[PDB]
Order: sequence, then structure tokens, then C-alpha cells
Amino acid sequence: DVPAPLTNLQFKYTKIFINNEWHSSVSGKKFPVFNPATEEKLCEVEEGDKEDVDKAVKAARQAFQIGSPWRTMDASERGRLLNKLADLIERDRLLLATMEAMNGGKLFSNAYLMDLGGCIKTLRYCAGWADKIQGRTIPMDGNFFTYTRSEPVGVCGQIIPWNFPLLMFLWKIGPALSCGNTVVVKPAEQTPLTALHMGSLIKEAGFPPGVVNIVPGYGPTAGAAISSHMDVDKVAFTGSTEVGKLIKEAAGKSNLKRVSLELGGKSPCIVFADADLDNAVEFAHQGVFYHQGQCCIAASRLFVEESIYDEFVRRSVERAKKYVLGNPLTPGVSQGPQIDKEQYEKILDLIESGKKEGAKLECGGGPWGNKGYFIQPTVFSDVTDDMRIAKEEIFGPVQQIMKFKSLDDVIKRANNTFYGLSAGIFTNDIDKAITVSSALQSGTVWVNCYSVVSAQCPFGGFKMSGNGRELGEYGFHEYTEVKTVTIKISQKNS
Amino acid sequence: DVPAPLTNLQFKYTKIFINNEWHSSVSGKKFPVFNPATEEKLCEVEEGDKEDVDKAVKAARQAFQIGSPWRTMDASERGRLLNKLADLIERDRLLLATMEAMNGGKLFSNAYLMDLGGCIKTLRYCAGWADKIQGRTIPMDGNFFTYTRSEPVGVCGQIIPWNFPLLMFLWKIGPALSCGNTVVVKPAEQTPLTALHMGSLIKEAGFPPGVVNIVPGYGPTAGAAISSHMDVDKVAFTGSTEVGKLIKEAAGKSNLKRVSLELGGKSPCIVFADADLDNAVEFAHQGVFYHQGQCCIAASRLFVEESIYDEFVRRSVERAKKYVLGNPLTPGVSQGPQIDKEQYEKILDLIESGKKEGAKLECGGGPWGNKGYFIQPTVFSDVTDDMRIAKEEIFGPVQQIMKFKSLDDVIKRANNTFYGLSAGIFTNDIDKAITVSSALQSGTVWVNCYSVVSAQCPFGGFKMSGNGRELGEYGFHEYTEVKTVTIKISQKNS
Amino acid sequence: DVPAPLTNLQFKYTKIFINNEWHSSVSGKKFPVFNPATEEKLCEVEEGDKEDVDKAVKAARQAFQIGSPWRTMDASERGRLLNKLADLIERDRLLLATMEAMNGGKLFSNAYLMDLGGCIKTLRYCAGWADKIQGRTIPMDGNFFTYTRSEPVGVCGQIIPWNFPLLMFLWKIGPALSCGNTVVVKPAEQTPLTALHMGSLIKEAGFPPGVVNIVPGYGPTAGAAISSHMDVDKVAFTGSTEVGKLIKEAAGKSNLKRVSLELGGKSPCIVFADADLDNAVEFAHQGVFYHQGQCCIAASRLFVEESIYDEFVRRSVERAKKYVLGNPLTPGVSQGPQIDKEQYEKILDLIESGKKEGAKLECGGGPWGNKGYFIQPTVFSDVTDDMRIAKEEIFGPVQQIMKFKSLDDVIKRANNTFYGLSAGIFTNDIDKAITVSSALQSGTVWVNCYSVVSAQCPFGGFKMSGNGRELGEYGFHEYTEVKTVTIKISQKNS
Amino acid sequence: DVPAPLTNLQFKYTKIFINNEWHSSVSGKKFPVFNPATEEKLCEVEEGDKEDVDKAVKAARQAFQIGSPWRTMDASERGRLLNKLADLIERDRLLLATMEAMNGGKLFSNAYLMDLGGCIKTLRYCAGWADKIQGRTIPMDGNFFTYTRSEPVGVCGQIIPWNFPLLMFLWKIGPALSCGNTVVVKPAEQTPLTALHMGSLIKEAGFPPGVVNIVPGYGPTAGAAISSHMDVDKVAFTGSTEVGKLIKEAAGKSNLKRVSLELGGKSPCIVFADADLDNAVEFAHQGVFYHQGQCCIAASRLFVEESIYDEFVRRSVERAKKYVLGNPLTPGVSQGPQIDKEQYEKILDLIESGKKEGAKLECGGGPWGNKGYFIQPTVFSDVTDDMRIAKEEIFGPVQQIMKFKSLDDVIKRANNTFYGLSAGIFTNDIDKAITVSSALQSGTVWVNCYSVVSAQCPFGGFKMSGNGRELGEYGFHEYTEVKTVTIKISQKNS
Ligand SMILES: NC(=O)c1ccc[n+]([C@@H]2O[C@H](COP(=O)([O-])OP(=O)(O)OC[C@H]3O[C@@H](n4cnc5c(N)ncnc54)[C@H](O)[C@@H]3O)[C@@H](O)[C@H]2O)c1
Repeated sequence: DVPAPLTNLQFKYTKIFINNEWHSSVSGKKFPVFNPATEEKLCEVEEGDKEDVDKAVKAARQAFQIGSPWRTMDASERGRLLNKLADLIERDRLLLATMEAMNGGKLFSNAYLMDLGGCIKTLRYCAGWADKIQGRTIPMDGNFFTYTRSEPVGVCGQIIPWNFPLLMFLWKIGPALSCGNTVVVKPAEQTPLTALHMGSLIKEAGFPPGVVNIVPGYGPTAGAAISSHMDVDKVAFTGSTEVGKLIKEAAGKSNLKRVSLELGGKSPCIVFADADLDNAVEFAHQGVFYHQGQCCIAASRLFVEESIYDEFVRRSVERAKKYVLGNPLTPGVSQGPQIDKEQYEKILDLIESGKKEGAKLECGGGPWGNKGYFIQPTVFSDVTDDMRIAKEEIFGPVQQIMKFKSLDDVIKRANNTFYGLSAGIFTNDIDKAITVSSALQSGTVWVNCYSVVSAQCPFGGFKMSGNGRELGEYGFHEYTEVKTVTIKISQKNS
Repeated sequence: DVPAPLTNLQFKYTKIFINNEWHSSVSGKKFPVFNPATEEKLCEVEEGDKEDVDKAVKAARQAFQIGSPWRTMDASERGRLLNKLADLIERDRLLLATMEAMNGGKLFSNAYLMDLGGCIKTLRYCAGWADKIQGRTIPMDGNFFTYTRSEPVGVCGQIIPWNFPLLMFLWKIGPALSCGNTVVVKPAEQTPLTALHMGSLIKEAGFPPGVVNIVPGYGPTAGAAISSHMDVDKVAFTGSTEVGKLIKEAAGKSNLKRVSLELGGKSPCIVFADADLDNAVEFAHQGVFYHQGQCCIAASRLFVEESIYDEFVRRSVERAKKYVLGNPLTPGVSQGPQIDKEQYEKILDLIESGKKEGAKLECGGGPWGNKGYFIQPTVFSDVTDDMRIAKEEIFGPVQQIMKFKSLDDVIKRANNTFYGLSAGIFTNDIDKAITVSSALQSGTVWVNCYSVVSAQCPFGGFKMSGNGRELGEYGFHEYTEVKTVTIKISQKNS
Repeated sequence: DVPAPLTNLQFKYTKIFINNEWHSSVSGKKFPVFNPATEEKLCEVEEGDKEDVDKAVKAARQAFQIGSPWRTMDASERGRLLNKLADLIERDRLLLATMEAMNGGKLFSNAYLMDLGGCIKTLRYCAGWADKIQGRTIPMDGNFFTYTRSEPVGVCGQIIPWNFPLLMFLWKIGPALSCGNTVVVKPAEQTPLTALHMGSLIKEAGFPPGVVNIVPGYGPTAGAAISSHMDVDKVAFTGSTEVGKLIKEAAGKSNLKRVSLELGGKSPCIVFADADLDNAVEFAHQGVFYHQGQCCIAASRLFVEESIYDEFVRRSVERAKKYVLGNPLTPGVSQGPQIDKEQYEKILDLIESGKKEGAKLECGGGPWGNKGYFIQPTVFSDVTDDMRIAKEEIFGPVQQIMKFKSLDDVIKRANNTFYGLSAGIFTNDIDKAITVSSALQSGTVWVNCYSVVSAQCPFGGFKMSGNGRELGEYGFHEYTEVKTVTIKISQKNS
Repeated sequence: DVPAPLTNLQFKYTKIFINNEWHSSVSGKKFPVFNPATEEKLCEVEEGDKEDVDKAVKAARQAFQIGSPWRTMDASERGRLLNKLADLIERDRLLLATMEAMNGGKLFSNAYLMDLGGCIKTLRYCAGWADKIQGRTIPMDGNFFTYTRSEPVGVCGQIIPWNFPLLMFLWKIGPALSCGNTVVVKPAEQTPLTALHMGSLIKEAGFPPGVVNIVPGYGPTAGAAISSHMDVDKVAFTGSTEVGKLIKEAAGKSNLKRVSLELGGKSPCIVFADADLDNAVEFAHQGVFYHQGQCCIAASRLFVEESIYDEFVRRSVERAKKYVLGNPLTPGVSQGPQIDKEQYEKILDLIESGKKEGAKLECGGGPWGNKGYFIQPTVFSDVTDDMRIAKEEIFGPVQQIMKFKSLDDVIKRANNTFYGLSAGIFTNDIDKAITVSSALQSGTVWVNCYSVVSAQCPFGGFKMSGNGRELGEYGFHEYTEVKTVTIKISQKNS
């Protein structure tokens, strides 16, 4: 029961957000923001660059000064503000969902129920942690009194992707602000709109100027200025592993700022013969095709045991033929477009390599329509580990299905990749559930389900799928800087 | 009451330690290890390089495989082994202390009571944490059972400095092994001897082969091979901020391995007029001059309030004249040599700059002796913030004394640096103790004391003085990799 | 800036709250509820007894059954409901404050700003903890998978006092519900009104029937039925140590239910000569006289160092003469009446004993008015430890001032009591602040302040001032029951 | 591979242990200690009573004074002492195991490998926690600095049972001492010998006098003096629920001391048709018969699903016939005697009631031998919930086997008891493993195994099976007393 999407939305927030005020780009330049499904320009946004980032950083630095409103404020007041922001997102839910679907080529019903719902739940979760961030009193040797302070890291630059614009935005600012940090968020050049709208909500909630600064623009420009900035204490990034590498290097060549990364993946999904077949097929299906396959945790490597392999493929191909491509804002459409032309052509090149390397094409395998960047739901069987589509992150509606015999070889193959964001295991065996999930080198491992991500759960990947964890209890520790204070006393007592 | 140092020590362990076996360098090359105080060659050690590192990493990777002895072993057994290693250090305390003093130009009584004592205490502390590393069960949304596993990070490459050879060695392997990791330690080319001896103790304690691999050699060679290795999950480094930068970059250009850094500093030591003057002078003195000023936390910026400034200088110069330079193994000597020629000339160049920039030379200010790299205990007053000796880490027996008037300006000046490892505050005012220590941007802040570092306390710096914390409860989290396991269940209950 | 109190308040909720429905007492009996200041009857409330308690317990037991709405509900939804209840208290803030002031003889401005403000803040704090109550995964010996569940304790009977009716009510249900427990609250017979009003707000917020059951009535009847009930898993009590004893015994003679107690006190307040005199006098004043001295943490033993003793007494008597007794609802009145006649006569008898035992009467020392139970702000100097007013909890506007010479004897005297709820220390000496507070046997120790109680802080007393802690992180653990689940697995891995 | 037990053991420690010195009972009286298997007197021990307890408490109080050796000592030194005590138990392992088997009628091989092994592991676990007991720094509202201290509870009286003498002894003193408490242990009158021997080991390890005081004697005398003592801050008890009630009452009538209880049980063991039958039969067998059925967690209610019921009973009767009764010190004997005559006659009366109420006698059902208190391994099938042997704790080699059909009714029946110490679930179904264990009201729930208790796991029961948890992280919090210290500061910063 989702309301009707808005049609005539007029855009209001298109500028750079610094100190709760709207600024034009120092350069004067602007960049176009389009609708993925129709290719028509939604509006133009100020093009932030290095000089715009420098202004944002100084504002964030000033807001983090000892004695400033944001730092003397009660931790509980910090939580109340986050909850108030969630209230404003709840109010503007329809507008944000429509805007999100329009700019991101995202299905509206999902944007309204899933994305916006997660946005609200994440903020409310973060709100609760604010006055619960605690330090320790340590019984060290000698006559001393020692305690620690879980202080904020400081000025946090946060660079986010285009697949879940608003959600990624709140995933970053939620924990950061809950801990007392000041941020400089740089949204993807493809989807800055919902992020900019949040600026007005952040100002309306009552957050002190400089606590949240938003600088729209491109990556090599505004993003790089953040990663290499000498006054940014930490950079949080979510996107391609290729850029993630550049971020960590930039951090090293400059200020040695803390770095947290959430990169892509090539998540394996192992289905054993003793598993519930129906359950496995549906979860494995959604696991790869959700949001036109543009998910970090996409189950791009589906390992199925020989005895149930042929059958599993039949249902997978069957299930993949039940899609209606079109405008994500139009009722009935069950699959929208890819974000842009670059992404669209990347998926086609990979599909083509799959064909050329002997992969068995079951579904689609080509483009669709003449307006927008659509791709037919593609399925490939008899996919081998050495294949290009089995190694590289496609980030498109393309499913890979492999065959396995032994428990040991399938685990080895599942772990043979530089990625390790997530994985799925389907079995009704208690032992395989526990031991196999312990053996897989992935940040999150789902058993008899998939894609289940929650606010109270830490999320991140092993190996090259990222550094650190987000959300949950552990995620909040990534946004604090520990300080040990040791005081000499006459005589200590237990 | 310290025993007499050994004289004829014969060296036994000079090879590369891989899989509990001793290997010659693949290249065949060896490098000389000298005695800082006399300049005479102690012996020669195998020169490890990239090919030697590759062997060590594969051994560490093999020891970390699912089902291997080290990973199936009880966490409690892991602690018992660490305690057994401490027992062996306790037994070989005299040998290790003598060897440490000889190779590092370190005063024997200190090496025996302080360094070796800290070595034992650190291992015993780590031992206790082993079976106490726990995960969580998270009450997430929906019908799911979710729990986390605090798994080891994996293969950890650890690069350590020459100022506290054995202590740095155990500071790294202690937490790592306590958590279940396998390591590849690369000691400083100047001081590999005590580290190599530990190899025999690690094998004798009963640790499975491959758990600890030690590869002596140079930095740009063996060290760089570790930081850029594609199969190393994490690199832990302690040394210069210059190399720290290279480490983080290498980690980015290659595998995106986790990085923890403990770099130098320029620790400010603020003394207010209301402080206990005697206490302040002694702590501030030891804080800069300990181990010939070769400490990461050296209080190289002593800010004293005007009203007590002149008097403080007098006592400081007075105290600095009570030193006997000479062989650290000879009774009566209260100050040994610097590690090598490079370090010695770095200190002289900085002393010289202090003279040329108008700093007031109170003590020494020049070299000493003809055998070894000794330097006279130097003291400078009327030092200004812009001075080279007030900005760069000297790492030599050179003290800087500054003057301050206001509480706000002194805090600003204390924080105006890219460093932030530690700081000291001397005052009898409850409010300044708490508020000023909260305002200083340093990892550890001592009040009415200094240099007090303990095993149960997390240690690391803000800004460019490092990433992450070592030891203590927080330090052990830096050696784990969190995994979230979500299981679909029929119905959840609180 | 507090709004004008309501005058004609008509009462609506006067029945027993069970399963979100209003019930008449099974016996048919009712009991009168009066206004402390005027002695006039506000209304009549159903007199709950054992049979009414049995109905409430069965309702709470049914709401706690596996599979019931309250137990399958998301922990986050549990938090959202608590925040919604706080929203309803915010809305009915004027009504609750007026009603509280009328029924409790409590000053309106305080009831509106302090009591109701604390009510809201406590609920919001509890709300945040709901989905953050986590268990552990334990690396035990052998091949097993072990994790714990922090389950709710179950049916919690909560008996509260009359001095802070609404606040005590939320202090109990907040943590309990946040953790998933079902409760049976039994408010003081003198002040059931605001608690009953909360019933309607609890039903309106959306809490499942049976989660909160409120049974007004007397102590030896309804209260005793709760403490000795065979199906109540835990009893939380706040009141006199005399009844606390009976509660623990009842728990032993019956079901061996968990017991938490927050009893009275005789809180010492030590003022050293080096302390800020003004600060000390004001805090020490409010510490004893707040809410007509009817506070658990009342600083009923003020130890002042000889050198500043005479001067301290002058200001204390001076400050105590600035009060206007009258109706707590009338502007200008700075001191309301005692709760009832029993309490009034208890305070007089103690005041009389103070005079008879040689205590130096500085202020009042007698009753006031003819309508209501008022008492003149009394102050006594030269009070000795053996005096009755220096040993027993007065719970009235009566301050005791003592003299001390040595640091050791004052600590011994401060600890020489069966109480130990709280204490205060006034000094500008860093060492006395830390070491003396460590030496005092009190649950909460304030330094240079007093009466500062917050939601994020655990509160409880040492010795006979109570068992367990309330609020804060530790307080929430008192509302959970740990369960260890050990599963046999083929092979364990770290 | 267990060594031969000792034969001529001469007893040395038979007095009351106070202040590391051996005292005769104030009364002069002594009591005989026998060998359960032969009925011959091993020796005589001083009979401690109230006056002996008063001396022990004063010694423990004196050792806990601020500034005493035990309280100023480093937490790490406290751990080192515990590990040293474990070293001494390791050394005297043969003596303690022999002595334990002789005094407790315990099989020697088990006493040597299981009991003594657990003794050592528990101490080593506790040792590690000592310097890791930490407090918090709380970000409360307003300008204040707040931190907590996890102080020791104080003087802890500990009363232990006769079934696992030495193990219970260390289970109590381990955590207590690790946290800094001083204790007054009162071992069972039937088995004081190994506890008294520990006194010499505690003195030899270097523990300060008064830290551990041991007062042998009877329950209504020495034990009751501890539970009702006015200067004991906490009483820890393990034994019958009947005495547990008296302990909690005594605590209420006197000082309101904290109380922790570990009482008996009637642990249900549910076996579903889909479980591994062999595994289930063996675990369930050891679960009831271990140590002649004298275990708190004995699986005295074995629920087996109808479809596999008859078959399960055959194997259970089969397995129960493979026992050789005799002296626990003699090779080949696989079942020793009950502790004494009282216990022996309690088991017979229950066996008899089983016969009279229609239970189907499969095995034994009567006594054995003429020297000692032996009983034949008894098994009963077709046992109904209303039967006396299905409700009361037998504490003898008697197994009850029931039949069940539905998942819901079996859980209801498993929970229909005032006990709730532990439970066992056998099934290969992932869902039943998780959901059923969540639904059972027992402190510990084993899946596909049983009797697996470890040091790093918290242990305690729901309902009348006890209060609080022992061992593990949570268990150590039961041995601390939280203190909140709030300091007023000029301005707070996050
Ligand atoms: N933080 C500390 O405790 C500490 C310790 C030693 C040195 N320093 C500082 O650094 C200055 C110079 O000392 P240094 O050159 O011996 O220190 P360094 O940082 O070069 O040496 C530390 C360690 O890192 C290795 N290393 C060096 N080059 C490397 C490279 N390219 N890649 C990977 N690893 C490499 C070394 O071989 C050694 O094991 C000093 O004057 C002082 O300021 C600080």
C-alpha cells in the first residue's frame, strides 16, 4: 500500500551546502543531473571542486572546535536532533522517494518502502547510540588513575555512490554525527538531489552550522580534494575498489587520515542439495537482480551442487523471465534502467565476454528499448571460475550459475577472489551452517536467506571489499578516537 | 638490585626464522650488526629481501588455514602458550638484557628492569585476553538469528623500530597471536638480534610452525615487500612518519590491507604555575632524555608558565648536568650512545639549527668522545614555535623549553603540529586537569606525571602520529576481523 | 518560563490497570487520595489487594509468553513505543505536572521542569537501549559453538515511593520494557494518580495489553502480594530500608525471585578548607532541603573542616531563612508541605531528639501553619556522630552540620553507617578528589557539586542503601537474564 | 594415562584457616570426616561455628581496608598470584585428586583428569580477568565529568557443596579474588579436606593474610553465621534450593547483603526423532549418571519422541548395565558410592515412590554392597510428569524417561517446574535448535551435546535454580560493586 509518485516535482535545492547556507560554486560552473530512465535533464547543480571543498572543511573544522555548540552540546541532545531529522524524513517521505526514483532510475515502490524506510530506521538507531558512547577506567599498574575518552574523530569527509543515494548518505552522517563528528559529504555526481534536499532538513532539525556540509560535484575533483585534504581527519568511502585504492593512497600521501572503505564484491552463494530449493531460488534470485543488479552484495557467483544443478537452473531462468522493463515511476514496471551509459556499456561488454568465453546464455544477454539504459535480465549457466563474468563485478542484471561437487573445493573456490564483502549458504545441516560460514572469508554470511542488512548489524568486507565496519556497535567505534588520560595519585585502591 | 651483564656473549641465532626453522637468505647475502657504543661488529645476520618475505608469508598463510593447528586450537591454549613464552623470557632475561644493551646502545640496568620487565608483563597481559575475545548476538529486525565472530585478521606483517627492539617485538606479536593471527615480523636492520633469539623461544614454547616468522634485513627491501604484499592482510608499523606514509600508500596500491601506524611525535608538556615544581621538573626531564632522547613520546616541547619559567630552566639545566656518558654495559654510566651515525648527525644538524635560529643554549650542544655516537645532554631555553628544533622530532638528548602566558594560547600552540602522540599536564587544579586534557589533541595525556605506559592501556596518536591503538582492550580489537552471520528462523523471540 | 498550573482538574483514571483495561477492585473497596498541602480529598482510587495482584500477574505472564506480540516484536519497535510514550508525556506535561504537585505536595515549577523533564529524558534514554541489548559469542574449549542471549527477566513487580511518583514510575518501567519484560507496578498509596494517568498513555502509545499493569493500594497488602508472589520473576523496590528487608525476605520465603532495592540514606557531604566556599554552601543547601528534604540522597550529614566551620554555618543558617511556606501550586511559595501526617510527626520527633541531645538549634525546629503538614527549615550545628539526628534518615527539611579535623577520621566517620547511597566531596585538590572519592563507601560520589543524577548514569547504594544499580548501561543488565547456548560442532575455528 | 592414586595419605591440614594461620576451633570441638566408600574415618577437623566465623570475617574485613596490601596491589599482580596458585595445584595434583576421591567417593581418574583439570583451567581463566575489570566514562548531561569504578563487593562469604569440593572452592574464590574481594569460604562438612589443603597453597602462593579464610564445620552453624553476618557484604551459595531460601531470608533479616545462588535442578533433555540417536543416548546417559548422579545439571527428565521412544529405552537400559560398583580408588571400578547415608536414603525413598506410582522399572531399583552407600544404576520408563521422581531432584543414579508427541506440549512440560538450571536438545533441525532453545527456561541449553561447562561460559539457572551467573564475563560482574563519580567542570567537550 504505497502512495502515488509525484509528477511535476520542482527542484529547490541545487547548491553547495556549507554552514547551513546555500552557496554557488566558486568557479561558477554547474553540471546537469539526468533521469536514468528517460535521459531528460532534471535540473542543474553547482559543480563543487577543491575550492568549494576547502570552504566546507573550514566550516566543519570550526564547528568541531573546543567550546563550539556541537562539542559542548549534551550527547542526548545530539540523539534528539538525529531523531528529529528522521521525523522530517518521515514527513517528506513521498517527495524524497519520488525524487530518489527519478534521479536514480530506482523503482518507486522500493524507494518508498525500502530505501526511505531504511533511512528512517538507520537514523533512529544512530540516535540511540549518541549518549551511550562510553570510555573506560583502567586498573593499570602503579598509583595512577586512568580513564579513556571516546572522542569524535573530528572532520570526516564522506564520499558516497549512486546506487542507494539517500541511504548511503544517512549511513555515513548518522554514525558520524551520533558520535560528535562534523562531516563534509560528497554525493555521486549522478545522484546529488536527495542529498541536497537533506541539507534543508538538517538545517530545519536544528543542527549547528558546519556540522554537515554537502559538496556536490565530480569524483577526481571534489572527491579527490577530500581524500587528500590536509585538514580532514578521516575519509569514509563507498564505491569501486579502483577508487578505494586511490583514496587510501591519497590518505597516505597527505595527512595520514583514518580511512574506512566499503567497496564492491563478487559474493558467492552456495546451495547444497539438502537445502530448501524454493527458498534458495528466490533469495538467490533477488540477491543478484535487486535494483537492476546494482548492489554491492549482489550474489554474482551462485554455486549449486550437481545433484540439484540442472533443476535449479530451470527455475532460475523461469523466474528471471517475469520482468517488465520501463519507467520506475510507472505502476507495473518491475525493472528500471541502469544508472548511466558508462555502467550500461560496462555490463554489455561483460555479457559479451561471457558469450565469447563459452558461458551458457540462458536469458536475455542484450539491451532493451531506445530511451534509457535498459538491459534484459540475463542468466548464464556452466560458468567457470576463470571466466571474466565470474571474476569481475558486473553490477548489472546478470546472474552466474556454477556447479560444485565437494564441500572443500566449493569453499576454496568461493574464497578464491580478492573480494569478500558477503556470502550466502543454503543448507538444512546445522554443522555446515556453522562451520562453512566460519570458513568463508566474507564480512557478512547469510544462512537460508540473503540480502538481510539491518541497522544494528556491522557491515563491511574482508580483503579488498573494504576496511572497517559500518553501523551496529562496532561501526560506531570506527567514528571515535580514543584518548587515555593518566593521573598521578598518592595511593590507588581497587 | 640488578645482576652483572654478560661479556663474552656468543651469538647463535642469526638466520631467517620461517616455519620454526632457520634459513639462509635466498640471495646468500648477509649484513653486519654493530654495537652503538663501540662501533665494533657483533656478528652478521642473513639479509632478508622480497623472496625471503614471500617464503615467510606463505608459511604464515599456511598456518592460518582453516583446520590448521593454530586455528582449531583452544583460545585458552593460545593464552597458555603466550604465558609459557613469558616464562622463557623470564629465564633468558639476563642474556636478552645484555644482548639488548649491546646491540641497541641501551643502558643495561634499564634494559634488564624496564625493557625486559615490560616484555614479560605485556605477554602476560596478552595471554589473559586470548579466550576472552568475544563476539555479539544482535537483536536485529525480522525473524533472524544474528551473531558476530571476532575472527583474527589473518597474516599480519609487523615492521618494528630500533629504539626498543625486544619490547616493540612483543608489543606486536603479543596481541596478534593472542587473537589468533599469524605474523611476519621484520625487525630494524640495526637491532635484529634479540628478535632472532625470540624465534628459538617461540619454537621452544610450542607455537605451531608458521605462526611467527622473522625476517631480518633492510627497510626498502624486506619491509617494503611486506607493505606491498598481495597476501598480507594487515601491516602494523612503528617508526618515522615518513615511512608510515609509504606504508599506507603501499597498502593502497596493492591489496588494501588493514594498516596500523605508531609514528613519532613532538609531545608538548605544559607546566602551570600552580603545579608541584619538583615533580614537574623530574618528569619533564626523564620525559625528554630517557634512552638518549630516542623515544616516540619524548617531551620535546616543554611549555612553562612565565611566573615560574626562569626558575624551571635553572633546575632543568642543573639536572641535565648530572650525566656520565660511556658504555651502557659499564657500572656508573648514566647515558649511552645514539643508535648509529645517521641518527647522530641528524641530532647535530638540529642542535646547530637551534643555535643559528637564536635558541638559548643552556647545556651541551655538541658531540662527545671518539668511539661511538655520543652527544652531550643539550638544553635550550627561549625556544619559539617557528624554530626548527620546536617543530621536527629530534630523537636525541635535546630539550626545548618555551614560555606561555594564557591557558588558551598554550593549548593552541600545543595542538599546532601534525603530531599528536602524547602530552603532559602539570597542575594542581582539578578543572585544568580535566578540561585541558580533553582539549589537547594527543593519544595519551599524563597529569602530574609522564612516560607512564602500561599493558592495560591503549596507546596510539592523533593526527600524523599514527593510526589505531595498541595494547589494552581497544588495541586487541585492531587485531580482529568482524563477521556477521545471519540465519533465517521461523520465529524470533526476545 | 513555566506555564500556569491547572485549577479544576477533574480526575478520570482511578481504577486498576490490567490488560490495558480499567478494573474495579475485586473487593469493591476504594481508598481516599489527598492533597498534602490542604488536606482535602482529591478523589478515590480502587484499593488493589492480593486478588487484584494475581490478576495483574497473570496478565503480565500471558504477555510474556513465547510467541506473544511483546516477545516477537522487534527490539527497535520496542524503542519506538517508548519514545512515543515520551511524546505523550510531553503533550500532557502540564496536566501531569499539576496533578503531581497537587497529590505530592510538590512545588509546581519543579514538577514541571525537573520531574517531568527527567521523566521524558529517562524514557528517551531507555528507548535507545532497546535494540542494543546484546549477548556474546564465547570462544570456549573444545569443538562447540557457544553464544549467550540477554533475555528479559520476565514478570517484574515494581513497588515505588511517594516522593517522586511519576519519575520513580518511569525509572522502573523504562528499563524493564526497554529490555522486553512485562511489569506489575504498585505505586505508593499516597500518590497513585500520575501513575494511573500513565496507564491511558501506555495504552494510547500502542503497548500490547499486559505489558504494563498498575495496581494501586497499600503496601502490606498489594505490595506484599507482589514480593511473595510465586509467579513474579523479579521485584524492584524503592523506599525505606525497613520494607526493603521484608521484600528480600519475602523473595526468599517464596520463589527466590531476583531482588533490586534502592533504599534510603544518610549521605555525608565533606567540605575541605581549600574548597570554593560559595559553591559548597549552595550545593550542600539544596542537597538536604530539596523537595522538603524528602530525597533519598539528602546530604543529612554535612562535615565541614574546623578552619571554615563557623563561617560555613553562618551562611547555611542565612540561606535557610529565605523560604516561603505555602501551597506548592501558588507563585512565590518556595517550600511545600511534607507528604502526610506520619512523615510530619516522624520529622518532629527527630527534631525534638536533636534538641534534647544537645544539638545546637540554628533555624526553625518546629511546625508551621494550621492547614497542611509544614515544617520550618531547620538547621543544627555541633552535631555529633552518636546523635539520633546524625544516624537516622529524617526525610524532612533538617540539616546536620558537623566538624572534622583529619582526612582519615572524616572518611572513617563518613563510612561509619549502614547506609551508603551517595556522598559529596568539596575540594580543589586533585588528589583528595580522586583518592577520597575512592575511599568513600557510597554508590554515587559528587565532587564540587551534588544531587546531579542523570539517565546515562547507574544509580544505587553500597551496604544497606540498596542492591543493584538503576539506569545507565549497568542498570539495564539488572533487567536481563543470561542464557548460554552451547552447540556441538564437528570442528571449531577461531 | 592417569598415575596411580596414593594409599597412605597422612593428613596435615585440619584446622580453621584465618589470616594465613591455622586455628583450633574456639569451642575446642572437632568433627569426623569419613570415606564414603568404606565408612572409615579419614581424620578429624576443627568444628567452626559462629565465633570462628566472626574471627574470619574480621580478618577478611581488615584485609579489605583502604590502603591494605590487597587493595593497593596491582590488578596484574592479583592475576599473577592466581596463576601461581594454579601452578601449585598442578604440582600437588596427584595428592589433591587422591584426597578428593577418598573424601568425596569420587572416581579417581575423573578427579584427576576432570575435577583437577577444571580447577586449574578456572584459576587460569580468572587470572586473565584481574587487570581487565574496567569501569566507564559516561557522556551525561551538563558540564560534568563522570566515570565509574568497578570496585570489589568487599567481604564475600562463600558456602559450597560436597559433590565437587575442590572445583566449587575455586569456582568461588577464583572470580572473587580476581576482582579484589576478600572471602570467608565454608566447605561442606562432608568434604572439607581438599579445601583446607588449598589454604596452605594460598599462603605459599603469596596471598596477603585475610584474603582467603576457610572455616570448616556444619551448615546451620558456621554457614548460618555467614549468611546472617552483619559485616559480610555478599554471600555466594551452591547447594539445595531449600537452604538457598534460608540464605536469601537471612540476608534480608540482617544486612541486605548481595546474594548469588546456584541451586539444584530437574534438567529436561528433549530428543527429537530427527536427531542422531547414538549421540543422544550417550550424552543423555552421562548427563544423568555422572558422579553417581550427584550433579546439579543431571538430566533427570529425558523426553523422547514416540517414534523413537521404545528403541531409545532399550539402548539406555543396555548402556546402564555396564557398570562396576566399588572403591573409587580401585582400577576397573566405574561407579563409586553416594556421599553419605542421608543422601543414600533419599535416593531409595524416591526410587521406591517411582515403583509405587507405576513407573516402569528397567534397571536396578535397589541398594548394593554392605560397606559404603552404593546404589544400582536405576532406569525408569513410562514416567509421567505428576510422578514424584519426575518432579523432585533425586541426586542419585536414577534416570527418568518420558514420551512426547508435539513440539509445543514438550516445551510446556519441560518448562513446567520451579527449576531451570539447564536443558538439552537433540535434533538436526536448524530451526528447532535455535527456536526451541530460545523457548526453554533454563540457564544453559546444550544442543546435540550435554554437560559441557567451561570457564569462559556464564553458568546459573532461571527461576528457583539460582540467582546470578558464575564464571565467564558476566560472572565477574557479580563480584564487583559499581560506583559513579561525578565531577563538576567548567565546560564539557565530547
Ligand atoms: N615512533 C618511534 O618510536 C620511532 C622509532 C624509530 C624511528 N623514528 C623516527 O625516524 C627517524 C629516522 O629513523 P629510521 O630511518 O631508522 O626509522 P624508519 O621509520 O626508517 O625505521 C623503522 C622500521 O621500518 C623499516 N623501514 C624503513 N624503510 C622502509 C620502507 N621503505 N618500507 C618499509 N619499511 C621500512 C626499518 O628498516 C625499520 O624496521 C628518527 O630520527 C625518528 O624521528 C621514530
